[PDB]
Amino acid sequence: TYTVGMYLAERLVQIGLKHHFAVAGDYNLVLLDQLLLNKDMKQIYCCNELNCGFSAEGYARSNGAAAAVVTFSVGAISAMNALGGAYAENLPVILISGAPNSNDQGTGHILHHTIGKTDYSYQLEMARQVTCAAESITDAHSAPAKIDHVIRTALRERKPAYLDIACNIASEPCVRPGPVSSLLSEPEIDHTSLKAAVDATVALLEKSASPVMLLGSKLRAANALAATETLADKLQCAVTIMAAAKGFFPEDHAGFRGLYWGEVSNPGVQELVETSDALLCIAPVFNDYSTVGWSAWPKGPNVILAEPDRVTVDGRAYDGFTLRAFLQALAEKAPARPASAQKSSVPTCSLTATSDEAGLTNDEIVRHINALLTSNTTLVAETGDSWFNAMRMTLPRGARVELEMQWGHIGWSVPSAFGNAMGSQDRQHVVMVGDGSFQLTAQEVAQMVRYELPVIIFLINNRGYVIEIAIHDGPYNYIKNWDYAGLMEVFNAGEGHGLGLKATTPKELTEAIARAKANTRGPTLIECQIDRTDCTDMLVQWGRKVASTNARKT
Amino acid sequence: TYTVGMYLAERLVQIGLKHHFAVAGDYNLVLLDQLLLNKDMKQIYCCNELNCGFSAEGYARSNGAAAAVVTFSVGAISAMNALGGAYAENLPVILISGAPNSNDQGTGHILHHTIGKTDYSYQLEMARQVTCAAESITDAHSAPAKIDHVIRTALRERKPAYLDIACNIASEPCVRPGPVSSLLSEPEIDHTSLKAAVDATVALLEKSASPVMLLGSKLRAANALAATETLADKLQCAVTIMAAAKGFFPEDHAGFRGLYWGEVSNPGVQELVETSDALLCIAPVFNDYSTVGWSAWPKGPNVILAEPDRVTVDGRAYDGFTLRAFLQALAEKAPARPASAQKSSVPTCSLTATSDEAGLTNDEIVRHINALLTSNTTLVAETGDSWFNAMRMTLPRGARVELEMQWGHIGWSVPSAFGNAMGSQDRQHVVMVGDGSFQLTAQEVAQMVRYELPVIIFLINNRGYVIEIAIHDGPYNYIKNWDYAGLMEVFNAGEGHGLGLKATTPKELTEAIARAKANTRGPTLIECQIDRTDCTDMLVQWGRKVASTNARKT
Amino acid sequence: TYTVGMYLAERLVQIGLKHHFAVAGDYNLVLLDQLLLNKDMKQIYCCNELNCGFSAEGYARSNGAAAAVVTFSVGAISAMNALGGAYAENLPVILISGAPNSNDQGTGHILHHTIGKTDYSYQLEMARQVTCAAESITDAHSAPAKIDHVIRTALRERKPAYLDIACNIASEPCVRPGPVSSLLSEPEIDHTSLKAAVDATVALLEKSASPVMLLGSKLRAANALAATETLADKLQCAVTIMAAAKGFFPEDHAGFRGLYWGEVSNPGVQELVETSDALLCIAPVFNDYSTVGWSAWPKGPNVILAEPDRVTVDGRAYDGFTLRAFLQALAEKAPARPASAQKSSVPTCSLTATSDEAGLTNDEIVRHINALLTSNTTLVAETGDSWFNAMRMTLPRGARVELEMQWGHIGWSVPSAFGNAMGSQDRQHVVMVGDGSFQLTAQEVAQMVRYELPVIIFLINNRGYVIEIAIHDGPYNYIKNWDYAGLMEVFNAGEGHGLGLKATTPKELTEAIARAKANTRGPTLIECQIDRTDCTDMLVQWGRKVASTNARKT
Ligand SMILES: Cc1ncc(C[n+]2csc(CCOP(=O)(O)OP(=O)(O)O)c2C)c(N)n1
Ligand SMILES: Cc1ncc(C[n+]2csc(CCOP(=O)(O)OP(=O)(O)O)c2C)c(N)n1
Ligand SMILES: Cc1ncc(C[n+]2csc(CCOP(=O)(O)OP(=O)(O)O)c2C)c(N)n1
Ligand SMILES: [Mg+2]
Ligand SMILES: [Mg+2]
Ligand SMILES: [Mg+2]
Repeated sequence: TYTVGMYLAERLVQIGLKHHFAVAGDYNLVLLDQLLLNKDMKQIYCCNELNCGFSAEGYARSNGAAAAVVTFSVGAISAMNALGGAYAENLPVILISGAPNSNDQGTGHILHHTIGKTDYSYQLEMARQVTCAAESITDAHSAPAKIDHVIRTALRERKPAYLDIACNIASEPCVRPGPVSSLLSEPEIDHTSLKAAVDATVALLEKSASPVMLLGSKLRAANALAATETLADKLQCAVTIMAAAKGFFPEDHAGFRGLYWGEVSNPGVQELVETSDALLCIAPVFNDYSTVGWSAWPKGPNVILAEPDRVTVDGRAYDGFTLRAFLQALAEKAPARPASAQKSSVPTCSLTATSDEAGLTNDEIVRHINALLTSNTTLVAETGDSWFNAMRMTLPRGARVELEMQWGHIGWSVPSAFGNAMGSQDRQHVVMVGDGSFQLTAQEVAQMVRYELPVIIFLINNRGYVIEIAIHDGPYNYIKNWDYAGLMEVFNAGEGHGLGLKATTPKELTEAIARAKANTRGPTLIECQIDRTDCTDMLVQWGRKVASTNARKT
Repeated sequence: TYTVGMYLAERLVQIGLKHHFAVAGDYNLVLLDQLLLNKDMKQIYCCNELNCGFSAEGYARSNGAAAAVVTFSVGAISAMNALGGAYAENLPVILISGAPNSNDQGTGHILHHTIGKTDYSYQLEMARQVTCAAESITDAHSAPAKIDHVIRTALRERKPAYLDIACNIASEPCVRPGPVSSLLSEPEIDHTSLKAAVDATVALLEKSASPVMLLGSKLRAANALAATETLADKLQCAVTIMAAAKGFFPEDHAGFRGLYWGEVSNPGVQELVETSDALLCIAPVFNDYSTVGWSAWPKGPNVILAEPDRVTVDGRAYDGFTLRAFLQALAEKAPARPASAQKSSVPTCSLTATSDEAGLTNDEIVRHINALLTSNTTLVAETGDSWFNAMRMTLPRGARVELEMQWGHIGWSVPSAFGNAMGSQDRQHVVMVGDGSFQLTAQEVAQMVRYELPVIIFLINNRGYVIEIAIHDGPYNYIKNWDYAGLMEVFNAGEGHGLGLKATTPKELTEAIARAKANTRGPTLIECQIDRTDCTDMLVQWGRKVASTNARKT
Repeated sequence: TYTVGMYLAERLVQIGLKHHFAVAGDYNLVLLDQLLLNKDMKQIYCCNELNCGFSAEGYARSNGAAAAVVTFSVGAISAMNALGGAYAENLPVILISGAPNSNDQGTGHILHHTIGKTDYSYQLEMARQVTCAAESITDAHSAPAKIDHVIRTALRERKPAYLDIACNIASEPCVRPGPVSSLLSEPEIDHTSLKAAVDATVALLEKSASPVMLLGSKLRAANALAATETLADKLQCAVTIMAAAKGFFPEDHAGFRGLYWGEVSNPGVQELVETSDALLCIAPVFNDYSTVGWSAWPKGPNVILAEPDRVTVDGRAYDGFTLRAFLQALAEKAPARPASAQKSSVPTCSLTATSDEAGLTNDEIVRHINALLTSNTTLVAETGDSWFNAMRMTLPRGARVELEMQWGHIGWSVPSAFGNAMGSQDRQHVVMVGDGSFQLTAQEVAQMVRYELPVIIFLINNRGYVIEIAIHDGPYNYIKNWDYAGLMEVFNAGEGHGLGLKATTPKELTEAIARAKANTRGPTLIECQIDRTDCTDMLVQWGRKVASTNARKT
C-alpha cells in the first residue's frame, strides 16, 4: 500500500539524495514514518530547525541538492532563514513542512503552532518570499504534480523550494513515481543565440592584446568548473578569482594569478583585471561586499559578462543557453592569448613565523591549517576574520573551500559543515569558526559526535566580534567567553568520541592537530587563543571601505 | 542610441507579436515612445485597461502570445483582472506597467496613482498572485535579464507575466538583444520517462476492448492539436470533447462522437466515456462547471490522465516530457481499437424551425449562425446562454471557437474578439454576446470601428441575466435595456463604417446577416430580440445541478 | 431564522448606509438575497464592478461610508482598483465579495472564476495590499467578529476594507448584532499630549507677525471642517487651500485668500504662504502633483504640520489625539493675528467673454457652470483640464466640490457622481468630464437613467487627451470621437428620461442648461464642443514642471 510520503521519498532518492535531515513534531511524525520506509536513504536528526536547514544547505554543497523536514510554524519559520540562505548561495534545498489536518481547513478551528487566527496560510506566503517554488499539499490526487513541480524547479534553477504536507495526507494512497533519466532538465538550448554569442566573443578576443578571466561564485551552481579550466587551457591567459570563488579553480594551474578583491587583491592583480583589454567575467556575484563598497566593479564595453543563463558582450545580450554549453563551445574556437599570464607572477602569500613557545598568532594558525590541506580536504570558513585567512591559503588541486559570502549568517559554519560531512564522508572536513559565530549554533557539534563524524574544528577564540571591533567598536561586540574545549566532554556524556583541546602556542597547536588526525570516530575542536588585536590587515582595509560606503549619506 | 524600451520592443517582435495594446498615462509615455520606434509592430489603443488586458488575451488566442502596456495602479490593477483571466485560460499575455521614477524610491515621497503611503511595492505583490513571473525594472543594467526572464517563463509555461519599468528608465541606454531561434524553449525531454509512459499506455490499450478519447481545454496551450488527430487516426476510436475544448478537434472526422458534459452530453456519449475500458483523457480541466457539480468526473484505474507535463496511467505517474511528444510517440506504437466508434453514432443536434414572420427564437438564431460558419471562421462565445448554443453548433473543419469557461468574466467577449481579430485579420470573426455581458465592455466596439475590423456581433437581447433567471431569480438579474443597434452610429460619429441592425424575426435576421457580410470596413452589431423565457434546455439542466452543488451545506 | 447575511445587512444599516451597490454572480446571489430582506436600505445595481466600486466611492463622499457587493475574482479584482482609490481618497468603502463554498476548501477542487490552481487565497492576498482590514468568512461562528472588525477599522481609519463570504455561509444561522451608539470609535484622547501641542502652537503663534492657514485634502476625512472655520474666525488670518481641498472652506469668508498651488497659485498667494512667519498647515497631502514637482512644498521650523493623528511644531511631534480635538482646543486659546489677511486681496478669476454666436470656448463654459452653482450644488470634476477650471470657479457657501487628485483614475467622474447622487438626492449634481475619461465608464450614465437621477453632465469634447497633448504629445493621445449627445437615447430605449444635447456656441449652451434644469427625472448630458488648443494656461504651466520632474534623470 503506497503512500504520498513514500512518493516523496522515492523522488528524493531519484535526486541522488542519500540523507535527509529532520526535527520531529506532531504535524510531521506520520510523514517521517513514510520516509523511513525507504531504505535507499537515512533520516538524520538535528537539535533545532535553524541548524536543520543549514545542515541541508551544507549537504547540498557536496551532494548537489538536499532535503529537510520540519514541523509547522515553530519549525518552518526558523528554517526559512536557512532557505533564504540556500537561495542566496544558489543551492537547491527542499524544505518539507508538516501541516495541519486537511479537514481543519475552512472550519474556523484555531490550531496549535499557529498565530491564533482562524486561517493559517501565512506560512506558505512567507515561504514564497525565499523560494523558487512553494506548494501546499492538501489532497493525495494533486500531490504527485506538486512534489514533481517543486523538485524539478529547484534543480533547474539551483534555488530552494518549499513543500507542505497536511499530516493526515502523508498516509494517503498515492500513485507511484515513474523511472527517470534525471530529475534535472535544463531548457533546450537555442542554437542561433549560442552561435552568435560565441562568434561575438571570439571576435572580441581575437582583436585583444591581453584578456583576463575573472571567476565568480556562481561557477559551481552553473556546473561550469571543468569547462572553465578547459577554456583556460585554450586561452593561455591569466585566471583570477573573486573572494567567494575560492577553490573553483585549481591553484596548481599555470594560469592561476590569484585573488581579485579591489584594494585587498594580491599584488598586481587589481591592475591585471581593471586594465584588461577583454575581461572574461564568468558567473560573478557583484554586491557591496565583493565589489568592496562599489569601488571594484568591472563593467562596460571591455567586459564579457557570462552569467549562468546569458552572455553580454560588445553591446549585445545573448540568452537561451547554459553557461556550461557556452564555455565548452568557446573553448573550441578561442584563440591563444598568453600576454596576461606572462606579464604577471604566480600569487604568493607572506605569513609571519613565530617561535614554538610564543603566544599563538593569527598568521601561525593559517600556517598550520595550510599544512593540513590535501586534495581530499573540504575547508569551511565562517563569516568573520576566517573569510580573510581562507583567502590567504594556498590550496592543493582538488581541495574544496566553502564560503557563505552572500548570506553571511554567522554560525552557518557548524551545521553546514555537519551536513557537508554527511554528504561526503570520504573527505577530510576542516572548519574555521570564530568564537562569536560558534555561540549561535554550537549545539550541532553534538550531532557530529552522535554520528561519529571526524570534523576538525578550529575555534578562533579572540574574545569577541573582531571583524566588527576593528571597524566600528561598541559594547555590543563583546561576548561571554566559554570554555570551548571543555564543551566536547559535555556532548560526549560518556558515549561519544569527540575531543576538546586548547592551543595556546604554535607547539601546542601542532600537538593538537596530531591528536585531531588520530581521532577517527568523532569531531575535534581546537580552541585557538589569539589576541583580539591580531586580525588580518586585509580585514581592516576591506572593512573601512565597506563600512564608510554603507554609512554614506548621499 | 539604443534604449531599455527599444530592447523590450525587439524582444516582443521576436516572440512573433505584430501588435501590442496600450492605454497612455504619464508613467508610460516615454516607454510608449520607445515602442513606437519599432516598425515591426503596431501600437494600438484601448478605451480602458480592463478592455486593454482582454484585448491582449484575445490576441494571444490567435497569435500565441500578447502584450499590453498600462500606467501604474489606476491602469494596472484592473488589467490584473485580465491577467488572472490569461492565467486561467493558459495564455502568455505580458502586462507591462509604467512605474514611478527610480529616484523617488526610498525617499518617502508620496506619488500620484498610489494609495498615498510612502512606499508603493503593493502593485508588484498583487501581480505575483496572478502571474508565473513578475519583475520590476528600476535600473538599465538588470533590465535585459528581467525582460528575458518574464518573456521566456511566460512562453514556456503558457501563463501571463508582469513587468514594471520606472518611467525615467525607459529612455536609458541598454545593450541590444541577440538573435534567437525562438523565445520558446521547453525543458529537454526525459527519454527514460517518455519510453516508460508510452509502454505502459500501449500495454493498457492493447488489453482494452473499447478505449475512448476525451479532449480537454488545455490541448491548444499544449500545442497538441495535430498530434491528437494523428493519434485518433491510429486508434480508430471514438473522440469526444469537453465543453471548453470545442473546436480543438475536426467535427468532420470519422471518429468524432460529440460532447461529453455529464447529463447535458449528446445522447449516448455519457455512457460511451463513463463506461470505457480505457479512457484516454487528454489535457482536461476538471472544475465544478466542467464536471457538472462533481457528478461527471472520470478518474481511477481505467483512466489515462494525460496532462501538458505528465501522464498518469495504471497507478504510476510519469513526468519530464511534453504532452505533444507523448502523443506523437504513442501514435507510432498504439494499436487499432475501433469498437467505441462503431458502437456509436455521429452527433446530431435537433433545432426547431419557425416561420419567416414569427418572433425570433433562440433555436432559429443558432440555425442562422451555423449557416455562417466556414473553415475560415472564428466564433467567440460569451458566458451566458451563448456557451450553450456554441455547444449546439456543427462546425466545419478549420473553424475556431473561443470560450472562456475557466475565468468566465462576462464582457470578455467584446474586447477579446477585438484583439483576436487584430491577430488574425484574414479570418471572419463572429461574436455571440448577451445583453448583460455587453454592457460591461461595450465601448470597445468603438475600437473595432476605429481600426475598421469587420467583426459580426450577435447581441442576444433577452432582457437580463437569463442564465441566472432560469436558475436562481431575484431583482439583481434585471438590467436597463439599451438600443444596442443605435449604439453603432454613436461610435461612428460620421467617421466609421460600423452597422447597427435589429433582428426581430427570422426573415429580419436573414437580411441583417446579408448586410453584415457586405460590411467590409467596420463591425456589424445585430441586436437579436428573443423572449427571456427562450433559453436552452441544456442551460436549465446544467444550471440546476451546478447551483445545488455550490449551495451544498455539508 | 437569522442569517450571516442579515447580520451584515444590519451592521451596514447601523453605519448609516441607506444603499449598497451590487453586481450579481452565482457566488453572491444568496448573500444578495439576505441583504434584500433588510428594508432599511436599497440594493442598487451597476453595469460592471469597476463602476460598482467607484459608485460606492462616490456614495462614501456624501454619506460617510459605503458598501459594494461583487462576485469572486472576476468581479473583485477590478473592484480593487476602486478600493485602492478609496484608500487614496481616505474613504471607508467596504467591499464584500462572494466566495467559493467552504466545503471546497482544502479538497484540491478547481473552481470557476479562479486562475485554475487548487487553492484560491490569492484574492485575499491582493485585497490586503489596498485595505486597512481584510477578512475571509468561512464559518458562521467567527462571522460576527470579522464583520465587526472590518467595519470598525474602516470607519476609524477612514480607509476601505474587504470581506469574503463563502456562498454556502451567507444562509447560515447567526447571532444578532447588538444596539450601538455608533460604529465609529476613535481611540481615547491623550490629554497630556493635546495640552502640550496646543501650548506649543499658541506660543509660536503669539510670537508671530503673520500666520497663514493652508488647508489640505484630508480635512473632510478628519471631520475637521467646522473646527477649521472656527479657528479661522479666532485667528483672523488668511486662509488658503491646496488644489485638492477646494470647497473644504467657505469662499464667502472674510479670511479666504484663494489657491496655493506653486506657480499656478492665485496672484500673491504663493508669496503669502511661502513667506509666512508661522504656516498652519492642516491635513495636507504633499505629493508630486500638489507640490508641483516638489517645487512648492512648505516645511521646516516655520511650519505647524497638523495631520489627522498628530501635530509637528517647533521641532517636536505630538501624537495621540484627533485633529478635530486639536483644532477645537486651539481655537479657545489662539490669539488674533490679522496681518496676513489685511495684506492681501480676496481672490478673483479673470474669464474671457465671447459673443453669443462665436464657437464655444473653455472660459465661456466655466462662466456658465459658475452661474449654475448654488449652496445646494455638488460639482464633480474629472482628471484632465476639468481639474483646472474647477480651481477657477468661485463657489457659493455650502457648495461641494469632489476631486480625486490622489488616485486620478480617469472615468472616475461618472460612476462616482452616480453614487454621490444616490447618497444625497436632495442636492443638485453637476459633472465636468472630458471626452477621453467618459469613454472608460460611459455605461454608468444608464444607471442614472434607470434610477431617474437628474445629474447634469458637462462633457468637454475637445477631441482627445488634451492634458497630455499640451505636455507630451504622441499618437496615443487621439481617440475615436463619439456622438456623446446621441448616446442618451440609446440608454433611454423608449423608457428613461435622459437628455442628450450639443452645445456649440455660448447661446447654444445657455439653452442647453435651461433644458437641463427642467429635466427632473433623468440625467442631462451636454456635449460641449471646444477646440483642442483651448485649454487653461494653468494646465500648461503646471504640466510642464510636473512632466520634467517625473522625467528627471538624477
Ligand atoms: C545571524 C547573524 N547576526 C549578526 C551578524 C552580524 N555579524 C557579522 S560578523 C559578526 C561577528 C562574528 O564574530 P566571530 O565569529 O567571533 O569572528 P571574528 O570577527 O572574531 O573573527 C556579526 C555579529 C551576522 N552576520 N549573522
Ligand atoms: C465580471 C463578472 N461579473 C458577474 C458575473 C456573474 N454572471 C455570470 S452570467 C451572468 C449573466 C450575464 O447574462 P447575459 O450576458 O445577458 O447572457 P444571457 O445568459 O442572459 O444570454 C452574470 C451577471 C461574471 N461571470 N463576471
Ligand atoms: C485609468 C486611467 N488611465 C489612464 C490615465 C492617464 N491619463 C491621465 S489624463 C488622461 C487624459 C484624459 O483625457 P480627457 O478626459 O479628455 O481630459 P482633457 O481632454 O480635458 O485633457 C489620461 C489617459 C489615468 N490617469 N487613469
Ligand atoms: Mg571572535
Ligand atoms: Mg441577457
Ligand atoms: Mg478631452
